[PDB]
Amino acid sequence: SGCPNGCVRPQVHDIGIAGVKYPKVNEEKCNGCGRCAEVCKVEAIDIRGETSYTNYNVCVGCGKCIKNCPNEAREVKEEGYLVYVGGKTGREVVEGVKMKLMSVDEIINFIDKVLVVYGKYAEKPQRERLAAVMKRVGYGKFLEEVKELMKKEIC
Amino acid sequence: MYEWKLNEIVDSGVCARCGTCTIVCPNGILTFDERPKLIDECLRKGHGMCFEVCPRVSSAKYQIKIREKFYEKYYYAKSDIEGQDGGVVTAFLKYLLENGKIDGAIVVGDECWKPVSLVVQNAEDLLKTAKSKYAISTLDALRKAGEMGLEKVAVVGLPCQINGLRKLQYFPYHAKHDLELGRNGKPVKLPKIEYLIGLFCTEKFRYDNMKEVLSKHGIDIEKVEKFDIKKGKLLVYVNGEKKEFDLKEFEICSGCKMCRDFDAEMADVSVGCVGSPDGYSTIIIRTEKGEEIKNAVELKEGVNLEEIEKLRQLKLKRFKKEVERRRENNEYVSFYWTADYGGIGKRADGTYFIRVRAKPGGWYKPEEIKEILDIAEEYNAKIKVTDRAGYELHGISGFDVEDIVLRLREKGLLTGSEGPLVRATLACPGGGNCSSGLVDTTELARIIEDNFKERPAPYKFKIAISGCPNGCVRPQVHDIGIAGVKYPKVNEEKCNGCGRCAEVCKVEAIDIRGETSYTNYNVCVGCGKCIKNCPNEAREVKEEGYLVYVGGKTGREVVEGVKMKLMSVDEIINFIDKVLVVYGKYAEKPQRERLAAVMKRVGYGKFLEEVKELMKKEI
Amino acid sequence: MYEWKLNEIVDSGVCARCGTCTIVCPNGILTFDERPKLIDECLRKGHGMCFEVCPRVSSAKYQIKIREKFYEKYYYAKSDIEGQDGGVVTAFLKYLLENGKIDGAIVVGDECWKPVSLVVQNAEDLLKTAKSKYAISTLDALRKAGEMGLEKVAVVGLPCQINGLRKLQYFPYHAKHDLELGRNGKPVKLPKIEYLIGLFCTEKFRYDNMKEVLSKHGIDIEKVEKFDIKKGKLLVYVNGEKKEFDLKEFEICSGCKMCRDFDAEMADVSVGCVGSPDGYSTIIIRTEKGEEIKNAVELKEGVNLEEIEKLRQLKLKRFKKEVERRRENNEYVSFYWTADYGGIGKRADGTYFIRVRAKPGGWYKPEEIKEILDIAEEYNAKIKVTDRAGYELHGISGFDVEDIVLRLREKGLLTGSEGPLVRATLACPGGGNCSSGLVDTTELARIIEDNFKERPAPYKFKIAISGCPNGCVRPQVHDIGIAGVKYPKVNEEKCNGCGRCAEVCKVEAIDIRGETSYTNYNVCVGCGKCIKNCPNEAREVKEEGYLVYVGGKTGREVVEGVKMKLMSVDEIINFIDKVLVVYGKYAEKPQRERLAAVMKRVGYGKFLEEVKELMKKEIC
Ligand code: SRM
Ligand code: SRM
Ligand SMILES: Cc1cc2nc3c(=O)[nH]c(=O)nc-3n(C[C@H](O)[C@H](O)[C@H](O)COP(=O)(O)OP(=O)(O)OC[C@H]3O[C@@H](n4cnc5c(N)ncnc54)[C@H](O)[C@@H]3O)c2cc1C
Ligand SMILES: Cc1cc2nc3c(=O)[nH]c(=O)nc-3n(C[C@H](O)[C@H](O)[C@H](O)COP(=O)(O)OP(=O)(O)OC[C@H]3O[C@@H](n4cnc5c(N)ncnc54)[C@H](O)[C@@H]3O)c2cc1C
Ligand code: SF4
Ligand code: SF4
Ligand code: SF4
Ligand code: SF4
Ligand code: SF4
Ligand code: SF4
Ligand code: SF4
Ligand code: SF4
Ligand code: SF4
Ligand code: SF4
Ligand code: SF4
Ligand code: SF4
Ligand code: SF4
Ligand code: SF4
Ligand SMILES: O=S([O-])[O-]
Ligand SMILES: O=S([O-])[O-]
Ligand SMILES: [Ca+2]
Ligand SMILES: [Ca+2]
Ligand SMILES: [Ca+2]
Ligand SMILES: [Cl-]
Ligand SMILES: [Cl-]
Ligand SMILES: [Cl-]
Repeated sequence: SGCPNGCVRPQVHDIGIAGVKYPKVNEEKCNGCGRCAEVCKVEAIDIRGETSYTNYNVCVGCGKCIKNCPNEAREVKEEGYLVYVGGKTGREVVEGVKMKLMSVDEIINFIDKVLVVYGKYAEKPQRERLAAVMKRVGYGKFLEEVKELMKKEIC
Repeated sequence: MYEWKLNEIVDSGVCARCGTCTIVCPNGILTFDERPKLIDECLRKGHGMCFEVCPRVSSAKYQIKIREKFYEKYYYAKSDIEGQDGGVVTAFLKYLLENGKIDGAIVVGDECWKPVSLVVQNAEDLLKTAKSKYAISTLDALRKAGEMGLEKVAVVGLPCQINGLRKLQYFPYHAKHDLELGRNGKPVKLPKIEYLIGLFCTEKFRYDNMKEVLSKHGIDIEKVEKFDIKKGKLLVYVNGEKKEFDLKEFEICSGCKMCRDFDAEMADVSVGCVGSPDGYSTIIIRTEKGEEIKNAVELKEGVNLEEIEKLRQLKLKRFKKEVERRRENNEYVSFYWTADYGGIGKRADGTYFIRVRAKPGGWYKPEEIKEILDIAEEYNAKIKVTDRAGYELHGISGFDVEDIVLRLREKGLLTGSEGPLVRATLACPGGGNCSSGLVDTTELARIIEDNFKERPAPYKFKIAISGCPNGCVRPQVHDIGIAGVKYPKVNEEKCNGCGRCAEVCKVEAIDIRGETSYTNYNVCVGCGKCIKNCPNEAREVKEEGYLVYVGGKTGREVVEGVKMKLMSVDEIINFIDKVLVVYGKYAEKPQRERLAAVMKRVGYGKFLEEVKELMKKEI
Repeated sequence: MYEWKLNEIVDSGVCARCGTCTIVCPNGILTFDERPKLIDECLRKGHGMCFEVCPRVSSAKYQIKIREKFYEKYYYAKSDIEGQDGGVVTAFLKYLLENGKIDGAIVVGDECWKPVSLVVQNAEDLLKTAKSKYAISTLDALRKAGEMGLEKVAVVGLPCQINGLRKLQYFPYHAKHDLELGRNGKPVKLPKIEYLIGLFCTEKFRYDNMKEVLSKHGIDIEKVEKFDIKKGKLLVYVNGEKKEFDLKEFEICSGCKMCRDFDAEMADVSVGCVGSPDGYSTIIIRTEKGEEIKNAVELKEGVNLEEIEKLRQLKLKRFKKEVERRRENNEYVSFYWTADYGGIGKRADGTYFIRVRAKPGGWYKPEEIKEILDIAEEYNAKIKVTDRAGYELHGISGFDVEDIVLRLREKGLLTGSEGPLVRATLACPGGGNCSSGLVDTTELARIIEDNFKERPAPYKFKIAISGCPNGCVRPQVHDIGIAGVKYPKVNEEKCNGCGRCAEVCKVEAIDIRGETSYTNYNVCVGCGKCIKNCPNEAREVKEEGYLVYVGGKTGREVVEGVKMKLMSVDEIINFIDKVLVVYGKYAEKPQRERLAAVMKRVGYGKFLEEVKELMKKEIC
């Protein structure tokens, strides 16, 4: 997905990627015009007097408030590709776990390692999806092995 | 030089000079005489409500029309009141005030023929405003009515003014948020616009230009008794004499050349001169509010429909000529009319994309795909396929959007599945196509499309039909999800414990024990594979049909829909309709609240209880 | 008139006249000379951070102390600088300014002995403030330092002022929200208080009262060279003579009679006169910031601890006398000291409830329950049992809260499991008690309680230990959940397909086929019933241990914890500690963000990979 609107459903895919751009407010430029709160679909912004704030427990990193600020008071706090793992749909819905921001090389390494650990622990081909194998061995055990194999990668 | 986003619309000359942008400002820092003007610095630099209500930024006609569901009833009439023609507009306003239908009337008066926006609460004061002012008018009195605290008002306006006021009424559906808050944290004070009376319109002029041109011909504007526009000529009645002037002698406002609306097509009732005899006014009723004019005047049938259509075409030809002239001279063009159609979006590079509403089941005829291919090659547009099995043409110029939509419409390819309405229904091949299909999905998708396609809703509404419990089109995360199911029961006389059924069960719900088999109904998803693949026909259908889910969604957050029950096709159609009615009744924030959010806020029990009550009343 | 919530504290005379409430106002509508005053209408009617920082509304000492982890190191010293005693406070401030430890010093100067709060950025200007002003002082210069844009400052204050400033430092932990926003939508501009230097204190007086009492004795307050308090008398040095006055001659501030803090127990370093020779200052170092005093003055051991404790007891006796007097005369009392203890809450009717931190496994000795029963009958309090297997005594008067807490403490019944800290660990009977128990839960709960009981965190933190996968204590919706698991494997040589194991499986994960049995590991929860109940011993242990979950929560919203892996007891203790460290590092909103919210915001992968990195680094 190019942004957090998840048009291609990154949260219910074996591996989901979503573009994110989190904001930070520059108090010297912000004047409390109130425009950013209008472009926020999740309503994560608070306009108070001559400034603005962001609730980071609600903010999804759509970056609309940075793009649409007429005074350029909103800057990029964090940016990149947010990754999810273990999502699935079909007979049952399983929400993928939010991992972290990853570089393209990290994403390729991560996809490869997840497939290696998935293949190593899968017991029932054509029945067990990644989510089922992750749940059975444990997300912590599964993901810590994925990380160990990622560190070993030299190509 | 106070920065103001709408300056591009005003400086380019695309501005209709309607004055809608200035009456909505919650800080009152905008003024309008013959053009918009900032009297103080805007902290947003005009990035607010003024830009969002502008009918020349975006018409927003598609989203307003599907909700207003305008119709056309042609009549003509005359009243005892002396007016521009039959005095119908004044007679209707007098009736609305007398019968307590409005607290006040927003009308255009004049001082030496210089227009003045007025709030009229007395029927006797209405007569002074009963004549056409061909100089630029404002909507300023609507703001005064708000400061006064008037609850309901009727507004007379030119097509451009009606368009801006319709954008104000349906603000969240196109703006995607609520009215802008001022410095005091409150939105603008405006009365509810109960009636929108539109006038037929060909053009308007600057007051000083009219006065100057009249002065050149030895006429003092202040002495003029009446004005009129007939067959491309301005009639001036002065000192008991009639003077004819060519309209080209006066300087037409640049925005009028960029206008497509002649008869004020979005008004509750439109009043004009064309198509009716002298001394009468043509009347086009389009809504139930406009119908009230039948109590104010005696309606007569026999309107000349061809004369009205000839003017519509002349105005459209003038518009096309102006748009072509701007293109050739590299002048700024705002493609505001692109919002007259569904399935239109703006790309990051400035060009447009046209979305073809996905066909039921993702099945496309060769004739249909060939048309999309021909357009793509002709306009050098990229072809995109959507995850709802729809098509999108990318890289379309604003000059070609309308031509492509109408060309696609002729071949049955309606553009849609965009905005706060029912999106394209997603169905899998299902029964008859897929070997796992248990129910028909193509005909059910066609029935749902025929009953709800492009239906307005507080926000996007997506329906998915699956042929079996594998949910390829995700019924569990759709506003309404349908899944074919076939639950098994074992016939002990025929079952011999061969063990074949347990192998075809992906969820492993079956137990093979000795000479029989069992099913764990807490695991069984009703795929019916064990019934189909039993070599001894020992498994039979226990229960069968369409399993329904409601309140699901995806996007920014995932919400799983609630499993309802098996439903018949008629029940499904009734259910979809009633879920939309209860969703619309309880939604508070259009373009932000999905069905799941409204269901969660009012409660699933309360919401679904009402859906059932409405379903029972249908029958 | 203009309504102000703190008027009850001020009008009753409980007010310490510390001036903390007025410096925090983001609208600057509060001023302080000798008592708080509104110079403009407050839209909140004083329902804001002026009331929330007040040390007389609530001390908030328990939540501040568990975070500051104060200790006590006694020393005495003298410096070259001439001061009230050894001039230690000025020598320390001079050192901090000279070595760039602070941008400025918040000190009390004077004009005719009328105290003046000052911002000092130069050492030469420090000498003018090196002397005790017994008239009411303010903290006004801290607001000036903020307007100046100073980043770090050192503040000298009386115990009451230190208490209010500690409440400002730990604002979110007791206020439950962030600093109040003014009309401009911004919080008060104040510098970071890097050092809090506390003074020993017995009392303070109104300036005009001091001046009038001295004038009546023929002494011009301007002519006075120095003041001093010793042996219940006020020494006045004027014209080369020491003129003694009884402290009763002057009118002690009513708030001083309600004071319990003599040695400024919450300061980074406390400086006083008692317990050290004349010309020296007693020094009590309590934090690593206070330790920096060793570089400013030559510390000497040999402080008379008994003299300091005598003063503490005299101040506490005076406090108890004043509280009893108010009770007998039906005067208003603010039970601000109830926040010195854990497990204290205020009921809807105005009385208090005392929460006994639940004992591990919900097991209570008869002596423990009998003590709770004796207290309930003596004070006519209602006995409540909590869903974490704790006890609560309801209907306690503010006058008896402290007595009950200390009485409970003597019998080993710690009051707690309240506030932003690690709550009582919830464990089921488990192994050895419950027939479904697979692991020991009672000893694990005791180990977790010994290592993390009442540990401060950004918000409440709850741990649950289940003996088997039935999750009686809900491990899947706890910040950290532990569940005993025992997964099976079938021995085909011993299995004969009798079918007994499928009957004991609640999840129906077993398949009986001919002369053997199978297990669906996507359904199996590891209850181990099939191993235990196999009559032919055909089922063996495949995997066994403590299954761990993290990021679970209940309350306003339900959040399911993520299944990690099997962990050893040492691994569990290391994991709980690391999760708390990473939770504290990334938490932005104390008393609002639970672990699950912080994990979701930074990402589960990023959060857990840091927990793992810190776990590998652990050597103890
Ligand atoms: C084209 C498509 C992506 C694709 O590669 O296929 C798409 C494209 C856009 N989506 Fe979408 N969405 C598309 C299917 C989806 C789906 C999946 C579905 O509907 O089958 C989702 C999540 C599923 C759901 O919503 O139930 C989806 C979640 C969104 C959201 C988040 C809405 C929400 O409730 O969270 C937005 C923005 C908004 O509504 O605020 C959005 C908005 C958009 C817009 C129009 C952005 C915008 O606001 O202007 C994107 C147009 C870009 C473009 O060039 O097309 N799009 N979008 C899909 C069009 C299918 C169609 O023909 O209708
Ligand atoms: C006594 C008890 C209920 C009971 O009948 O047993 C209780 C009582 C209160 N809880 Fe609780 N909570 C109690 C267990 C819980 C639990 C379950 C648990 O801890 O096992 C939850 C949800 C589980 C969880 O939080 O993970 C719970 C969720 C809350 C919340 C909302 C928590 C959240 O993050 O959403 C608050 C208020 C807040 O935190 O803002 C709260 C706050 C309170 C307060 C202190 C109200 C307050 O904000 O001051 C209540 C004290 C009233 C009184 O008279 O005791 N209480 N509270 C439980 C004390 C157990 C103990 O000894 O520690
Ligand atoms: C600038 C202009 C151009 C027009 N062009 C055409 C045309 O090309 N073809 C056609 O058939 N009809 C046109 N009309 C409409 C026509 O002139 C009559 O106004 C209409 O038929 C109603 O007549 P009536 O006697 O029923 O109205 P009346 O009873 O006389 O009431 C007239 C109403 O018009 C309103 N009004 C007058 N001037 C303005 C203005 N500038 N802006 C907004 N409201 C105003 C007044 O407030 C009043 O309520 C035009 C009107 C205007 C104002
Ligand atoms: C009102 C009052 C009562 C006291 N009562 C006792 C007591 O009963 N027993 C006891 O042992 N010690 C008491 N002290 C502490 C004692 O007076 C000395 O201030 C302390 O020993 C430090 O002296 P010094 O020479 O080391 O500091 P110095 O080098 O003299 O520095 C003194 C510091 O105290 C600050 N200061 C002075 N007056 C005030 C004030 N009103 N509020 C806040 N800061 C102030 C100055 O700004 C300066 O930074 C009291 C102090 C005060 C102000
Ligand atoms: S749009 Fe920009 S200037 Fe306006 S309130 Fe938001 S961050 Fe501040
Ligand atoms: S980045 Fe998006 S979700 Fe976050 S505060 Fe800005 S507009 Fe809202
Ligand atoms: S305050 Fe709002 S409505 Fe007024 S000019 Fe500015 S952006 Fe436009
Ligand atoms: S077209 Fe109307 S709303 Fe738009 S800028 Fe012009 S006067 Fe304002
Ligand atoms: S021609 Fe169009 S822009 Fe001009 S006044 Fe008429 S409706 Fe408005
Ligand atoms: S949902 Fe079922 S019937 Fe439809 S395509 Fe998928 S497997 Fe086939
Ligand atoms: S495939 Fe048919 S006959 Fe064989 S065990 Fe299953 S239900 Fe019985
Ligand atoms: S209908 Fe499908 S899910 Fe149910 S027992 Fe048969 S094969 Fe399994
Ligand atoms: S504005 Fe806030 S800090 Fe100031 S007096 Fe009012 S409530 Fe207290
Ligand atoms: S004790 Fe201190 S913070 Fe409280 S009201 Fe008095 S001066 Fe203000
Ligand atoms: S005795 Fe000292 S610390 Fe206590 S209130 Fe009085 S001045 Fe403050
Ligand atoms: S979690 Fe298991 S061991 Fe503990 S009480 Fe419940 S059934 Fe018994
Ligand atoms: S109870 Fe033991 S012997 Fe019997 S079927 Fe189960 S594993 Fe085999
Ligand atoms: S360990 Fe428990 S859940 Fe697993 S197969 Fe045995 S009885 Fe069933
Ligand atoms: O436009 S997306 O919501 O289908
Ligand atoms: O008392 S509640 O916060 O556990
Ligand atoms: Ca006419
Ligand atoms: Ca089975
Ligand atoms: Ca002394
Ligand atoms: Cl808009
Ligand atoms: Cl228009
Ligand atoms: Cl205090």
